[PDB]
Amino acid sequence: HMLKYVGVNLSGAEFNSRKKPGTLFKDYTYPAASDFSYFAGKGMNTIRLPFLWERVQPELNGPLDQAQLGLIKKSLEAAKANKQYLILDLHNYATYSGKRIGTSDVPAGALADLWRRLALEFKDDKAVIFGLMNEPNGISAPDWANAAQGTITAIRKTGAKNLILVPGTAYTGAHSWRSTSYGVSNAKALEILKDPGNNLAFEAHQYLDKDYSGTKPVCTSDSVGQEKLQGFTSWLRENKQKGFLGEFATANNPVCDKALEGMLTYMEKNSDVWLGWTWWAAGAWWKPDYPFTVQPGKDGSDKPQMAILSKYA
Ligand SMILES: OC[C@H]1O[C@@H](O[C@H]2[C@H](O)[C@@H](O)[C@H](O)O[C@@H]2CO)[C@H](O)[C@@H](O)[C@@H]1O
Ligand SMILES: OC[C@H]1O[C@@H](O[C@H]2[C@H](O)[C@@H](O)[C@H](O)O[C@@H]2CO)[C@H](O)[C@@H](O)[C@@H]1O
Repeated sequence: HMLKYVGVNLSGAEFNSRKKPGTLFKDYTYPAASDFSYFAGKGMNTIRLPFLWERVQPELNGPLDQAQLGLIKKSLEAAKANKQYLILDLHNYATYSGKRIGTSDVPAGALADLWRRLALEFKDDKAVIFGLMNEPNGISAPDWANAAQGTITAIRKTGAKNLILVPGTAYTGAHSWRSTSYGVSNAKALEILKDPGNNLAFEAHQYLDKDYSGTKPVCTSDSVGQEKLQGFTSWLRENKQKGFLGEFATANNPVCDKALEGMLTYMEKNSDVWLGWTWWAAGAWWKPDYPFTVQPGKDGSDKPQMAILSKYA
């Protein structure tokens, strides 16, 4: 890999998110240790690990759930054993129990408290990367930027020097990073962020279907991926920042495979600002027909997209 961090999302701990606490192995699962070694064997040195705020912190501003923390720590042991980095992805869409950050129910400070506590747990660990929030939306760019600043500040107050991945609002889409149609863009809002620890990257996501949701197994052209990354890439360069593609995916077809090669090549060519990427997704709980799975088969066989991902790892 020409990029520092390449790998996959191991999805499953965030499943059935309505269920709180939910029951391990019934409503959600953590990854098998064998998942980590499989992806390591393909050249991937980074795992993004979705998990739920509600499961790790059952009451806002309250203590962390020790069982949930233990599961995260067990995944960290597996990552370290396989010489991987682990992104702790608070996979929450700027909500807690269905209520948006910024409402009276969920003040921005509550997210800062969550991250204070996780930072205290993982500060002494070079393998751990802090993924502040999966796909904030339903909150303005300046309000989200304020929430993000509070969270960065809370992490740094603990002494933690770990890399922080900071998203924008609008589902942190790379394509829409500079859009001012509806008001202030992520680009403008996030210009004012300060990290006293100087170890930040901006997390964007990019899907290649008509509305960039990853709802359909279509890539709208064989070049749309790289095209949609350009504005964000320039913004990184303009601001002397780094970026991380926290989710992206393409379906198993010729146009999509061309688009995938194009976007991976594009990030390599622009590795001055792209720190890395994590494909969506692997994990043991996807159905056989899920168009973006790279979880190896029960037969041990590689999924179609893995042959391309492995080339860039
Ligand atoms: O229906 C299967 C499973 O889906 C889970 O949500 C998935 C969703 O299917 C996928 O489109 C999206 O990209 O990822 C999420 C997981 O983060 C859902 O959590 C489960 O309740 C459901 O059984
Ligand atoms: O990008 C993944 C994310 O997409 C969400 O859909 C958004 C889409 O990103 C955005 O470009 C479009 O304008 O609006 C839709 C929402 O209607 C999707 O809802 C998420 O589940 C998904 O993770």
